[PDB]
Amino acid sequence: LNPKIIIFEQENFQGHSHELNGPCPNLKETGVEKAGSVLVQAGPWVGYEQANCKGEQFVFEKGEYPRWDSWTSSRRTDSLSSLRPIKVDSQEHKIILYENPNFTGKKMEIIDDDVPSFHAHGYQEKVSSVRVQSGTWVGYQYPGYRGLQYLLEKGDYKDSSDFGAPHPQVQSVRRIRDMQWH
Amino acid sequence: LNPKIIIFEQENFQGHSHELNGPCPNLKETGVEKAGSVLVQAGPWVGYEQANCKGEQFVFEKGEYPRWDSWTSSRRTDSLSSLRPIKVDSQEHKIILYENPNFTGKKMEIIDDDVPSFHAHGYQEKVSSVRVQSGTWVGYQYPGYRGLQYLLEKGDYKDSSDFGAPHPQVQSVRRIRDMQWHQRGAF
Amino acid sequence: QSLNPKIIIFEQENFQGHSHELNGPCPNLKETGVEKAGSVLVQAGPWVGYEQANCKGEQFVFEKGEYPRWDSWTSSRRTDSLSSLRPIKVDSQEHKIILYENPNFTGKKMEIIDDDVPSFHAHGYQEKVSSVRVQSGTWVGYQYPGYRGLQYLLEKGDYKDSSDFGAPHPQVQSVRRIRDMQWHQ
Amino acid sequence: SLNPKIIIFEQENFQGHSHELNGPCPNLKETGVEKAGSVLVQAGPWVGYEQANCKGEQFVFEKGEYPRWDSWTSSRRTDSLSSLRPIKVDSQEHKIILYENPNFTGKKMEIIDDDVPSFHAHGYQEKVSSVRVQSGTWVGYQYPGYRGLQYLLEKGDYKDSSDFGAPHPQVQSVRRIRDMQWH
Repeated sequence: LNPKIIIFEQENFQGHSHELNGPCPNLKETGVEKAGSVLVQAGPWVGYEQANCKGEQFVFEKGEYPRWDSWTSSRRTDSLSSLRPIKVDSQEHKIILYENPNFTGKKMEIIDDDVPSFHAHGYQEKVSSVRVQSGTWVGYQYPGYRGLQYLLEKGDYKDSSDFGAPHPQVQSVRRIRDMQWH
Repeated sequence: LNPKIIIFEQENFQGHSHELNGPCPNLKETGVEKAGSVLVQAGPWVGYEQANCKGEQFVFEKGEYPRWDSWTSSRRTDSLSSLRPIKVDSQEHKIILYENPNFTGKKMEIIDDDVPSFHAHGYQEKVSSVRVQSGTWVGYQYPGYRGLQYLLEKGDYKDSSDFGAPHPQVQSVRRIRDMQWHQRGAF
Repeated sequence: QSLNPKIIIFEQENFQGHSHELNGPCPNLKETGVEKAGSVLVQAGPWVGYEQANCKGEQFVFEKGEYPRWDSWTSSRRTDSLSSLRPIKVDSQEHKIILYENPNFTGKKMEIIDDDVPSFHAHGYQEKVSSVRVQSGTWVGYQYPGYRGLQYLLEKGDYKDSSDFGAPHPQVQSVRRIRDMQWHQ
Repeated sequence: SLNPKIIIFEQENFQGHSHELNGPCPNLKETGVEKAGSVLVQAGPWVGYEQANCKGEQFVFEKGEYPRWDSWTSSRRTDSLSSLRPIKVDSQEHKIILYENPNFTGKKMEIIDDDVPSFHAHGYQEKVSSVRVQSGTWVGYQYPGYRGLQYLLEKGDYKDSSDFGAPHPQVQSVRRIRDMQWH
């Protein structure tokens, strides 16, 4: 996707408006010097009181900033003069378990957390293929981490046999988050 | 809502079965004296190798246990002789924010976590009424906890003016989790 | 941590001048002797402040820390700045389990809050578990790491010895918390 | 740390001959291990296999005591364990360290993943003159509850308070930016 923010010259998103999809060192060249309202459609962004991204800063998040003092957190902060999108570094651990081989059918997506019961999460189907984007996981045949263990690491598993399962049945999954070396 | 567990005399949910919606001190009456498989539709439950909920214990959660050794890892466990539902103590911090007054219209559900942007959560509407089921929250007019603050505590807020907002607009909420003292007493 | 909240209002900014310690709710700071609210210093909170008396108007949440100026809690430069205060009765529930080395809740001890512990050895606890105290939550203790071995359902109460939670030998190496339930009484 | 550490014994309850392992072992009987009686994990986690060359049933060994074969498998086998290898765990974190004095000196505070609305409640009542961001995207604030001047803290080193935009070396609350709607 593309970062999207729109600054308005007046309050309550009125008057002239300018759309920004990248970094802006000087805002007077957009037709809006003293911004009155800001609509953030895809961010986040960081704004600065001076040109060329200097001075006091303020972070914009997705939402509506209808007033001139909405995004500031200190009264002595001057008007918006420069703005740029933030390249957020946020890592997560994701594993996707599919009902049919070759990553088709119904799927369940797990992010970071352990799932002791697949049935409680609304997934009562089989598990024939697994895609691990990140993290180290262990799958189990039965709820509560019972039954045969399946170490699931970063990679693709086109078939249940590819991660050691005789039949395509997985009902619980936990994540290994600790490591006493390296 | 009642708990639901089904026990079978044979593995893979075959043979005679018995459904339990409450505790059973002796599985001898249910016709399934040595359960071969167990189906947990609503739990969790805890099983016991002896009657009257004694001996080694096994925790059953929602799902399918198709073998008589599936709910345990020890090989010394005896057959299932009694079961009872677990009265789980799991607390969550819940706040509901509605679009129209009197708790109507589009609603947004927040549990435990902070939300710095209502728009990122799929809620781009106004906030005219609030229902706080549990927890201590602070609502804000603008994303990133900016603007006027509104202390949202346990109870109902039928109008925006009831939680201190003449303007029905909330875009970020954080939960107060820490507290450096303990209020003793009763009321 | 104390038995009462604690906040201090200073007449001037940066915690200078006359100070006024508050240990409870105050509906009107002015009539109590506070000439001005120059700065606010929270040592046992949190608190909520209000622009007007009777806890009305704009609200300011004060947490433990330093609020050295008016612009630290409000963007409007009013002469009142802060007219009332009261301690917040926070509703923050946690699930606490404490496992002791010796019976009757003595010896080495390890406390777990909310989260699951798949390995006691990785958490620094390599000793036996003879007594257990469940403050809140529903827990399952296992005798081996990775939630393997004999199971012990640990619920709200006290366990003086291993036999009280059905353990033949005081050995526990992993505990997980039960967080879901599909039936309501 | 540095190297993994598993120790496998011939008899149960960690009795008999002991063969230490600091890496992968395709075949346990060739390293002098007759029978896998008990397993003690001092630095892991490890993954064991019922057959050689890391094939067959899998057993996850975490730090702790595994005194009998019942602890990792329910099927009695003559050879309960044939191969062992350390797991290369993929576990990402977001750490930021804030130091009292410039150039990363004095008292310090580390924050992992979670937001901190009050440094005083966290046990840190000092100034913040230098910041080291090893991972994640953070916004530091002058006052508790994410108030006052904001400072965007990104991956890198800030040796002085002015390096992250603070003419006054004061930080009392930090939150992490977790979401992004582009790229």
